[PDB]
Amino acid sequence: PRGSHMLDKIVIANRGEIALRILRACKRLGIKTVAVHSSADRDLKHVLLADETVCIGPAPSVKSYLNIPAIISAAEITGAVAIHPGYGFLSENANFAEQVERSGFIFIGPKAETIRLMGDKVSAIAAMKKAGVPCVPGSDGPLGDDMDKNRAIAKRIGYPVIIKASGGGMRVVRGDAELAQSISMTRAEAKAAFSNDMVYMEKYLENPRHVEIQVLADGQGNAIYLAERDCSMQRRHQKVVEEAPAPGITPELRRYIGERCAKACVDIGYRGAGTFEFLFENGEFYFIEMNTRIQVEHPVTEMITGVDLIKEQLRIAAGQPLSIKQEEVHVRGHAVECRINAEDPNTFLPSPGKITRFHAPGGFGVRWESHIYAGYTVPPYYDSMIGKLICYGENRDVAIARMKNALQELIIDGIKTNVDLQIRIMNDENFQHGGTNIHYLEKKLGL
Repeated sequence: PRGSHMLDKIVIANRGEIALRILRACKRLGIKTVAVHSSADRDLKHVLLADETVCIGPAPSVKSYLNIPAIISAAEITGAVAIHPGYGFLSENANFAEQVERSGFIFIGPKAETIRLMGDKVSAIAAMKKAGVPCVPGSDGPLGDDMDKNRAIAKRIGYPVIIKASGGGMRVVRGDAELAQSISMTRAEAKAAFSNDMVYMEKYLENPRHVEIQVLADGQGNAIYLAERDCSMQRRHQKVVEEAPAPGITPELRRYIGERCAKACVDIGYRGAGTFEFLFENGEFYFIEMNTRIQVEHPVTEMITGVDLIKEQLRIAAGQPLSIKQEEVHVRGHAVECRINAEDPNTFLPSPGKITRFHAPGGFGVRWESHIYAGYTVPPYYDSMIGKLICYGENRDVAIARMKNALQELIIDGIKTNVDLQIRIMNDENFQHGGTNIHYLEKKLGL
């Protein structure tokens, strides 16, 4: 008897900690699960737990996890009625979403168009300006040689400003007195750089913070924002720590930025979960991008607000308008997340191999999200992330206090881990204070 709850069976088109995370949501709602794997992830936790499994190609992701037709066929042969992309991989690949629906399957996620829309870095900027989402003030197109208006623009943006090459990989100006020469000095550097003279300008965010807002939208006119997170602790581009709610955000400001994202979702016709990423400097938000999918650090939200986001995606993809409304969403306590990498906390590059001994942390407020275990062999291919350690507190202090101690309990031998590092971040006098910038980590370390 098919559908004693619509989406009977689901392909989890992903791997690692997210796959397992999703599986756990399905199993607990009585959805049969169908895990798609490769022969590197033959012995993954989520795979050993699934109701069915299917091998879809060799180790490399391009041949396995990026294999659109290999996934759809798996859906096809198991009587699956829906596919969960997770994050990264095809989650924001519009072509993939299309072929799944085209192939008669529900894609737990947004429409193929909205993925393109928010994937085109200009389309998204456009659509956000219209929706009224605050963005980086800019010249809105290249700079003339009319030094009257290049001054007119800078003044309208508020110094400092940054001159930027269009085919480049850039100069800060702290006032009128140095604008003409600088525009010029940037031209020179650009002329040589990629053969292009052309440059533009936009406001300079000197010490900004990465703040991001999690939304849900049913496609049917309803969208709620679920607080926000602070993700400023970053190594190269990689997010290292993620707290929520973001310290020193007055509810007046939270309510402000959230409501805007909500509207934007409605205006853009959003469907599913997704994240709005901003810079935040001097009490102002500047939109960087929206990740069209579920977010990695989604759990910190979970902890504070209660709500099951994975559980809520399923509910929308079934075609039900959001069970929740903002007036019900509530921030309670604090939550901090530390990413765990099969890495070396010095020469920062993956450290695959067998985990000879593993012990996970426990107790009140500690949550561990991981597909690893004693005996597990982290492969060389896929991403370096092996777990997420999320600690919950009644406040930021008690949370930070828990994590510091969860991290010691944690045991992973046989590979190097970023734990020694996570311990010295949680043990940072300033991180304790709160409010540190998107540069603070690289300054504490090398780079």
